[PDB]
Amino acid sequence: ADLEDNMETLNDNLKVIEKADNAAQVKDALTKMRAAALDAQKATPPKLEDKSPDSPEMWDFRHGFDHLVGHIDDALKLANEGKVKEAQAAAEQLKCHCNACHQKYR
Ligand code: HEC
Ligand SMILES: [Ca+2]
Ligand SMILES: [Fe+3]
Repeated sequence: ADLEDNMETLNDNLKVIEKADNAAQVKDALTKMRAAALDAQKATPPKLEDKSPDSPEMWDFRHGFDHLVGHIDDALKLANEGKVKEAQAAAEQLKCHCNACHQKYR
């Protein structure tokens, strides 16, 4: 529901994907990461809570989720075709995009 909830949904299911035994389990966690990322996209981070919603930082925030969802969708294609290792490495690519948004706005 709130930005913290979604942030932990991303964090949790990253672990699920790391520990998964097949690609369908990976696809499961990713689908939950997809929904958590779009929810997060709608929130206003406390760091930016004093900024215009039309401000360059507010669009940067939202566009980081666009890029994160784009990674998830490309990991899903792999996951849906049974390549568990490829899809798990796909998800590991996400981490640098997590961290990059954190540096600015966490
Ligand atoms: C901005 C475009 C983000 C991206 C992409 C990701 N995260 Fe994030 N995260 C972001 C903010 C602005 C915050 C602070 C929220 C607040 O209420 O102060 C966070 C915080 C987290 C946390 C822990 C903090 C908490 O409230 O529990 C975690 C565990 C976390 N974020 C995880 C995470 C992961 C794994 C991501 C990549 C899949 C990721 N985040 C992306 C902003 C953004
Ligand atoms: Ca793509
Ligand atoms: Fe990228």
